[PDB]
Amino acid sequence: VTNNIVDMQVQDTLKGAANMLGLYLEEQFGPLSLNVAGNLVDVDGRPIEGENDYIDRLSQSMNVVATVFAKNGNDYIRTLTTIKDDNGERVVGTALDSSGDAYRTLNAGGTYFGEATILGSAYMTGYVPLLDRTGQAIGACFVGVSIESVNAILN
Ligand code: NA
Repeated sequence: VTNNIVDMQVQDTLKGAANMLGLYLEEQFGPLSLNVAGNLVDVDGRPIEGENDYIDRLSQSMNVVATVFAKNGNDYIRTLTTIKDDNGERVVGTALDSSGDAYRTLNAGGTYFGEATILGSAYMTGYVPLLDRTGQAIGACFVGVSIESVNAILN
């Protein structure tokens, strides 16, 4: 019973947080676009990289990790993220695994909710397309909870 409750809580958290992230970006930046170099920019053409205040707040309040990807070609590059490597640096510049179903789902214009590996470890994830004012996909928003964190709750 409690295990199923925890699983449903994780899923509800991710559904809520994935849509909140899109709303947070709209509040922070307004509509986003890609510049010639393939970087996410606001209406003024100002790049968003390093402006992590809202995504950090979302991560803290919903207890998720979170990422905003830029779409370059069919690839998705982490632009804003709360995921960190062992040295404490945010994993900006890493890419979504091109062999995974989350990548295929996003390139097909869909959303992905399910388990996925990120940089070597397993997470429960939500990946949602990010669109510009014309409806064109310019990236993706992601929220996740590590399987390690889920197992810690269950124990
Ligand atoms: Na994979």
